[PDB]
Amino acid sequence: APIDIFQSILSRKSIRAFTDQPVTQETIREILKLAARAPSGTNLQPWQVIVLTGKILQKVGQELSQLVLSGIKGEREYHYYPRQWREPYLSRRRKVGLDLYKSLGIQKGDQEKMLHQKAKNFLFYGAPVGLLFTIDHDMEMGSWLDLGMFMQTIMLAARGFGLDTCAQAAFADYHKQIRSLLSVPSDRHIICGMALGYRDMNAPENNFETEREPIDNFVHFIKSYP
Amino acid sequence: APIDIFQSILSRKSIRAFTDQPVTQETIREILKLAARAPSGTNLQPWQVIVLTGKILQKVGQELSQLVLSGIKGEREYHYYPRQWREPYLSRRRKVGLDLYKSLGIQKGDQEKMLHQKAKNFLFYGAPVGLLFTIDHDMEMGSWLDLGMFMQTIMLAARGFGLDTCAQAAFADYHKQIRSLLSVPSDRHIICGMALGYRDMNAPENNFETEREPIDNFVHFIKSYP
Ligand SMILES: Cc1cc2nc3c(=O)[nH]c(=O)nc-3n(C[C@H](O)[C@H](O)[C@H](O)COP(=O)(O)O)c2cc1C
Ligand SMILES: Cc1cc2nc3c(=O)[nH]c(=O)nc-3n(C[C@H](O)[C@H](O)[C@H](O)COP(=O)(O)O)c2cc1C
Ligand SMILES: [Cl-]
Ligand SMILES: [Cl-]
Repeated sequence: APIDIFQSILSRKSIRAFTDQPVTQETIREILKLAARAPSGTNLQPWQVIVLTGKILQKVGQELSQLVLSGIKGEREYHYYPRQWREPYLSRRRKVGLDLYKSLGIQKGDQEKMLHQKAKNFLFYGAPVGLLFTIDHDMEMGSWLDLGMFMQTIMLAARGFGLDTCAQAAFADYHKQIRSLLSVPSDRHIICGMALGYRDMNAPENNFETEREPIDNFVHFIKSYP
Repeated sequence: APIDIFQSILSRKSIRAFTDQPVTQETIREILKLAARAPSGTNLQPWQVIVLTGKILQKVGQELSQLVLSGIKGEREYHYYPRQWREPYLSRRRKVGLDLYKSLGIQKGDQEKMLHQKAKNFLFYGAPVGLLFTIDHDMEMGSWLDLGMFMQTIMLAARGFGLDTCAQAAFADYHKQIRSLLSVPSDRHIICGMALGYRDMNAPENNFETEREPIDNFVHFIKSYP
C-alpha cells in the first residue's frame, strides 16, 4: 500500500539533514523513470541528470564546501531570484530563513555560523545521493517549466519510497568547478541540484513548519461575462 | 481512498477532449490548496492563477479560437521552444505531433483540419475549467522552475480527484488579447495555461500513448573518484 497522491504532496518538505541509510540503485532508477513521465512541451524531455553516490559524492561535496568556506564567491550563469527585492517576496524569504536559523540556534548576523550552514548545501546536506540537473544550450525558457515539472515529480515520487529531498539552486554558484570536476560537456548548462535520502527525523532543522499563502491571495476566480 | 502516488504520476496524460461534466468550485479550490504546497526558492511562491469557468470561459475560448480561424498570428513575449531545432528534439516533437494527428485522422495536406485542431487549444480543448498562470514582472528564471513545480502538482493532484489536465503554452500566442479581456494588471506576465476537467474516455485523441527516453539516454551515474 503506497502512500496516496495527497499524502505525498502534504508530507514533502525540504529536508536538510539525512541519515547514512543508503538508497539502492534500483530505487534511484525507479524514481527517475517515474520523473521522466513528467510532461514537457512537445515531449522534448529536456532534463538531463547526473547522479552522484559514494566516493565521488563525497569528493564533490567536500571540494565545493571548501570553496564556500574559503570565501570564493559564487558566480551564476543565470538570475534565479529577483534582482529588485520587494514585498511580499521579502517577507516570505525572511520568514523561512529566520525559521531555519532559529531551528539551528543561529543568530542573524553571526557570519561564521551562517557560512558553515551555507556550506552544508554543497554536501547535499549530507544526503547519500546528490542529483545535478543540466539542459542543452539550445533550450529556451519553456524548458525551465519542464525541468520544474520533472524535479517536483522526483520529490513526490520519493515520498512513495519513504525518501526525502531538498531542491538546491546553491549549486549554480559553482557551475564552473562542477563542470571541471565531472567533465560536463560544454553544450550542457548546470541549472541546479537536489539532495535525496532518508531524513534524520530528529534533526531540529527537519522539524519546523513553512507557511503558504491562502489561495484567494494568488487566485482570481472568474465566471461572469460581461 | 485516493489513488497512490505512482498511479497518479503514470496515469496523468495530456487530455485534449473532455466531457461536459463541470468541476465544482470546491474541487478546484482543493486542487489549488494542494498545489500551493509545492516548493519554491526561498518559499517565494511566485505563482498566480486565473480560474475561468462558465460564461467567461466560453467567451475567452470563443474570442481566441476565432483569432486562430481568422488568420491572426500569435506574438509571444518569451521563447518557449528552441530557436535552433536539432536531433533528438526534432524527432520527439515530430513523433507526438504525428501520433496526435493519426489519432484524429489528420493527413498530410489537410490544412483546414490542422488549423481547426490548433484552434481547439484556445477553448482549453473544451474543458469546463481553464487556468492561466501569471508571474510578477520582477521575477527571474528561478521562478519558471517554481511555476513548473506548481503546475505539475496541479496535474498530479487532479488525478486524485479523477480529473485530467493539459498544460498549454498555446495561450502565450495571445497574451495581449488575454490581458485586455481579463484586465490582467500590467506588472504581471501571462506564462501559459492549462485545461482541467473530466476526460472523454472515448475520444481517439485521448487513446494514444507517448514515448519517454530510456533513463540511460539522459542519466549519468557516477560513483568513483577518480
Ligand atoms: C509547458 C508545456 C506546454 C505545453 N503546450 C501544449 C499546448 O499548447 N498544446 C497541447 O496540446 N499540448 C501542450 N503540451 C503537452 C505536451 O505536448 C505533452 O505533455 C507531451 O507531448 C507529453 O505527453 P503526455 O503529457 O500525454 O505525457 C504542453 C506541455 C507542457 C509541459
Ligand atoms: C528551485 C528551488 C531552489 C531551492 N534552493 C535551495 C537551496 O539552495 N538550499 C536550500 O536549503 N533550500 C533551497 N530550496 C528549498 C526552499 O527553501 C523550500 O522549498 C521552501 O522554503 C519551502 O519549504 P518546503 O520545501 O519545506 O515546503 C529551494 C527550492 C526550490 C524550489
Ligand atoms: Cl540568483
Ligand atoms: Cl516559442
